[PDB]
Amino acid sequence: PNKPKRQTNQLQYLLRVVLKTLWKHQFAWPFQQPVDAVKLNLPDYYKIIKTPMDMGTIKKRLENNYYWNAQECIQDFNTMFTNCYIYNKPGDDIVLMAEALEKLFLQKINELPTEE
Ligand SMILES: COc1cc(C)cc2c(=O)cc[nH]c12
Repeated sequence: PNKPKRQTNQLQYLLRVVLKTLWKHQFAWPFQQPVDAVKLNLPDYYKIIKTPMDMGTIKKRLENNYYWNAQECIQDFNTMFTNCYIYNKPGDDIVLMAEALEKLFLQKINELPTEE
């Protein structure tokens, strides 16, 4: 008894607060922009990494209403941190960074709205 909508307020939140909150983070630098796997010297990054994901690509999918619901934006956020876990063994600064961005991103989603 309900037609699916593009859940824009959670996605809004994920864009407005989360995205920007992450974006601005001490640890957001490799996520704001997409890693040049040549730049950080990552010969197997686009090899190992499932789908190298950045707050940029994510801010894209959010503000371009590509996301149908926040959880995809979240899973891209999770993806973002998980690629960092995928490549960099858990305990690497970038994972640790992602890990601090997780508790920050997930901070927001811990407070993620529900559509009226
Ligand atoms: C963009 O996030 C990163 C990914 C990888 C694979 C390595 C590093 C790194 O060696 C230092 C900072 N960030 C990294």
